[PDB]
Amino acid sequence: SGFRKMAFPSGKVEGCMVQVTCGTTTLNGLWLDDVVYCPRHVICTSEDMLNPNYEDLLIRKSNHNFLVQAGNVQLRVIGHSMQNCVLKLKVDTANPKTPKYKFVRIQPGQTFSVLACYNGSPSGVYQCAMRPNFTIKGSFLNGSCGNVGFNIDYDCVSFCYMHHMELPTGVHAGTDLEGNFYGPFVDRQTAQAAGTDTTITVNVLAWLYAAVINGDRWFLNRFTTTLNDFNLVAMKYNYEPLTQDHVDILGPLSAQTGIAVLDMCASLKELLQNGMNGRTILGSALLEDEFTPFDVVRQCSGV
Amino acid sequence: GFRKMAFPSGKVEGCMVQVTCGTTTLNGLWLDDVVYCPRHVICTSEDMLNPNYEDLLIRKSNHNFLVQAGNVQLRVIGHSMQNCVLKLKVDTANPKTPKYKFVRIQPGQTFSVLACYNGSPSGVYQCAMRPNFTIKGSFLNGSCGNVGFNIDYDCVSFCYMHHMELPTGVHAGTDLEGNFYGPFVDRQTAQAAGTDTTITVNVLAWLYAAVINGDRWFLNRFTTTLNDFNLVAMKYNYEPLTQDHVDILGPLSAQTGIAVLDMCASLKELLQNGMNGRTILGSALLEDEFTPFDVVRQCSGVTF
Ligand SMILES: *[C@@](O)(CO)[C@H](C[C@@H]1CCNC1=O)NC(=O)[C@H](CC(C)C)NC(=O)c1cc2c(OC)cccc2[nH]1
Ligand SMILES: *[C@@](O)(CO)[C@H](C[C@@H]1CCNC1=O)NC(=O)[C@H](CC(C)C)NC(=O)c1cc2c(OC)cccc2[nH]1
Repeated sequence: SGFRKMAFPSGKVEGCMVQVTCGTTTLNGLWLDDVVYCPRHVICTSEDMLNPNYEDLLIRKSNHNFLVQAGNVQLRVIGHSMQNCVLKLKVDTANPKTPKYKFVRIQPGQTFSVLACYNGSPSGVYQCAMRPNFTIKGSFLNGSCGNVGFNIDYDCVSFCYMHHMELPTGVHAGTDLEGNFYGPFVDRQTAQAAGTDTTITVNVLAWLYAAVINGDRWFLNRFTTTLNDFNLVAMKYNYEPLTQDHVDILGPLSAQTGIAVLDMCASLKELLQNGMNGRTILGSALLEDEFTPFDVVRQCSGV
Repeated sequence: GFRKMAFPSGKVEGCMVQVTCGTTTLNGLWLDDVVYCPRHVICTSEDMLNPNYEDLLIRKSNHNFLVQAGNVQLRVIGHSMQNCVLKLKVDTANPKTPKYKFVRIQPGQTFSVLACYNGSPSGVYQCAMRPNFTIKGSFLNGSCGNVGFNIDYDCVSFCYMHHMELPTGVHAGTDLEGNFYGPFVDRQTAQAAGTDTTITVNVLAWLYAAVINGDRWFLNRFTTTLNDFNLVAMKYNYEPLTQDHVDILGPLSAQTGIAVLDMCASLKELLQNGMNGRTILGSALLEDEFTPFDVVRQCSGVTF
């Protein structure tokens, strides 16, 4: 028993982190087989970054313009291309530690692990969720561009995030490994706002189930609600609507606890309307929405 | 961004193995040519109720122990018991052994746990050792022998190996020399921990982290002595500070220019008067599982 924000083990990704430098600009890259993936703004000077014409800047670069270091070894760049906001550097050497991998595009509300890494050296690992407004609430500092987010299924690493930006509000933005931003953001040195965020309702409900599984029931009540009537109140509070698919994904948690989903929904509605008084749930004073149903089932199955 | 962060787990993943005796299986830690694991692996379920470990071990030979890295067996060639830990000498030195140390941590100290089932790592998360010598972890059946660690430079400091889940759902275990943290024993019995307290040095670290981020409404105009602060803190079920606690706050004190005892006086007012409906770092709750090193780490990007 117990419930904790948990990341996937990071070793398979650690073996792929390298450092990429062009001019006086340095960030992290991801070394898979004989290709190194990194944010394309590594080719910019401070002056270029305000309004970079990336295709124009890239064609003026030569392979020798790129310094790639994998620990204490320099990797020789023998080719370069760019796919949207991701620069791809061909090197003459295959990474022997390349895991089985895929590139995927994650959906809002799904979680992933981030390997924090600076100058190509891994520093920490933590779990994030893709927000409905396509931002991430992460812990990226200077030099964190090129950090990647991932999930691991069996032995396959599914890369879903590359880090590019910190917004003025302190949340973060980035791309998939195809170089497409999540959300309406652009890799230029400007202050950018996100759309209004919303709360990931299916994840709050999963987390309430985890709290019940771990002996926390104070927020339950004897009431039920219809799905529509729940969604009416949820939307009033800037919660995402709960779909029937979401209801279905929560089935196993409902079965384990014997609490119907719409019964939990009635609990959540009362919590939104009354607050938590001074009380906590799983040690939190706020309703947590960055655990998916799968995240909860993985830590609570059997308990 | 300020959030809980585990260390990268790869150096430890390469050291996880499975240890089985009969049908009893758990996890072990493979460093050089020795595997470390909880000694109750030698017990049947019924043996675990009231074990005499010295007697149970005399009956065991090297050939009764199955150690597997993945599906690959590592032949056991020696065995000995050290407190609550079994040490199995194996015929292969782990080529992935990192630079490592065995350390015994203080309450309040944090560490990463590599969750691991059947010798296969499944996740990593950050834990704090509570003042009552429990940890609020996430441990299912088959998690015994999971380890807790910190990584400084390229050296892994192992501090915890998992044994037990208490009735209340918190967790208990040993250091890597087999000595339990707290007054627990490795027997199949319901055991209770002392009443827990709040980790004062970590609350202070978090207040420094708030100040570093420009959130400083709670800075008051008073100071205090260490002794007067400790006596008042205990009335709020906060841990007394030690001299080591004062010392490890030093860098955060210097970074902000706020003397440690002035921060103590500020915390004391927060305890006596509450938050008055205000938050710190976006929380009405005073957080106590970030150490001074965690705050310096996750504000400066220390890598390993
Ligand atoms: C990368 O490490 C740079 O290579 C860096 C990551 C952030 C720095 C601090 N925390 C981070 O997550 N990213 C940037 O510096 C990006 C670079 C762009 C994509 C070329 N820019 C920003 O993060 C950025 C610029 C501005 C800004 O300007 C003007 C105004 C306000 C916010 C802001 N963020
Ligand atoms: C190990 O995996 C066993 O090798 C296991 C880990 C726990 C099971 C579920 N979550 C865990 O953290 N540990 C145990 O089963 C230990 C075995 C001892 C050390 C021999 N025992 C307990 O965790 C334990 C026993 C009892 C108990 O008895 C009766 C009554 C109440 C609680 C309790 N916990």
